[PDB]
Amino acid sequence: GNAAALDVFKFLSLQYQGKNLLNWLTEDSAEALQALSDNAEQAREWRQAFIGITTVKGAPASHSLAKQLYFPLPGSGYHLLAPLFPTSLVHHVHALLREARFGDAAKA
RNA sequence: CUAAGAAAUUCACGGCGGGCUUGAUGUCCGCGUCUACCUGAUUCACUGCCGUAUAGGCAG
Repeated sequence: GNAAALDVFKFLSLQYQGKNLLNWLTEDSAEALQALSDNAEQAREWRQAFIGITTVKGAPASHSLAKQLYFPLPGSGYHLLAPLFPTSLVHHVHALLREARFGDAAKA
């Protein structure tokens, strides 16, 4: 999304009492859902807003510049298979490779 | 029906100033290389004659 609104991301990914705010706002926790709003309706609308950030926004669409690859079905058929870039996998492999190539134990 | 489908990197350029690498040196003792074979298979498509002949025959 926007590169200037990422402050709410680090505010939402906080670990105040031991774990993330996401699981706190998914469940009906008494500790959460009241520290942010004095009114119940404000708490509800803020909760739906902060939880819908992990859901798909809009209709499912893959652009023309995106890749779509036919895969032949076993019996007389095809599926379209538009793949998305696994940024989580490349981040995890980047962390592993950075540890292997520039880590303290590795360079030792 | 292919991480599908598409694409101009490119213009210009002084690398050179100079220099002692030299001194010395024991390679070395010893040694059983044997045994047994058909080169030759049409392996000399050769020399001469009749005929203008490359066409085609003939002589030892």
